[PDB]
Amino acid sequence: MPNFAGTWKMRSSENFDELLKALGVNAMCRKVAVAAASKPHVEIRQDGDQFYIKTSTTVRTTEINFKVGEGFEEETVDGRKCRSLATWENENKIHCTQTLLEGDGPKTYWTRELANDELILTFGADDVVCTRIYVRE
Amino acid sequence: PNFAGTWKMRSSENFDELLKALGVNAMCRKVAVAAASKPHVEIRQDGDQFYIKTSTTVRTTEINFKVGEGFEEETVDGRKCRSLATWENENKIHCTQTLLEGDGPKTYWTRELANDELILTFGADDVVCTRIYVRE
Ligand SMILES: CCCCCCCCCCCCCC(=O)O
Ligand SMILES: CCCCCCCCCCCCC(=O)O
Repeated sequence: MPNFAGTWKMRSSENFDELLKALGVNAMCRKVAVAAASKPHVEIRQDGDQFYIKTSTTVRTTEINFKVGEGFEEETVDGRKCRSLATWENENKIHCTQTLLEGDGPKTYWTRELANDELILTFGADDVVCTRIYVRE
Repeated sequence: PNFAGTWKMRSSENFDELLKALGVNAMCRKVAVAAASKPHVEIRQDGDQFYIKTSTTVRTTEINFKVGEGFEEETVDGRKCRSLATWENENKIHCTQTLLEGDGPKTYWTRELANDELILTFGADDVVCTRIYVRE
C-alpha cells in the first residue's frame, strides 16, 4: 500500500558515528565512512511485498532483494554476513530483524518508514540508534 | 636527490600487519588494505622543502614540511602527531612521530630514492611495512 519506489538522497544523519562505535568499527574506517556516507543515494524498486534497495556512496555500494515475510541474507552496516527477515510493523513501516551467520556481536536491526513522503531509515546496535532521513530526488 | 614527480604504487608488504600493530580490527583492516591498494602520489621538492599528496578514491592527504623542522600530520590510522624529518643519508628521509593525543605504538616513516624507485616504509613498534612506488 505505501510506495517506497523511487530515487532518494540523504538529507540528515543522527548518531551514525555512534552506531559504528557500538559495532566496534576503528576510527580509521569511521572517519572515512562518516565523510563519504554523509550523502548516499538510494534507489528502490517495489512490486507489492517484493523490494530491491540499492544504497550507493563512493566508498561502498550495497544492493538487497527481499520479499516482506521471507528470509534473505545481507550484511550488517559494518559488513558482517547476517540472516534477515523484514515484516510490516505498520502500513508505512518495514522492520528488519537480523542474526549474524558467524560469530557474536551486538543485536542489530533496521527499519524503513514512509512519513510525509520522507524515507526514515533507523539502524540499531544494542541500545544505540542511528536515524537517517532520505528525501525524493 | 630528486623526489619530485608523480608516482604510482607497484607493491606493498605487511600493510595488514602494520594496521594490526596500530590496533585496527580485522573488518576495518580488510577494507583499508583494499582502499590503499594503489595510491597516486605527487611530490614537489625545493631543496629541503617538501609537498607530498597521497590520493586514493576514499581518502587524500597532503603534507608540507621542511627537513629539520617540526610539523603536524597524521599517522596512517589518522591520529594527530607531531613529526620531524631528517636526512638519514643523501637519498633517504627518516620521519620521527609523537602522538598529540593518547597513547599508541612508536611510529615513523621513511622515504628513500633507490634506482629511481621511491621506497616508503612505515613502522609501528617492531612491525615494518614497505611500499614501492615507480614514476607514472
Ligand atoms: C570505510 C573505508 C575506510 C578506508 C580507510 C583507508 C584509508 C586509505 C589508506 C591510505 C594509505 C596510503 C599509504 C601510502 O602512502 O602508501
Ligand atoms: C568496516 C567498515 C564499516 C563501515 C561502513 C561504511 C558504510 C558506508 C555507507 C552506509 C550507508 C548507510 C545508509 O544506508 O544510509
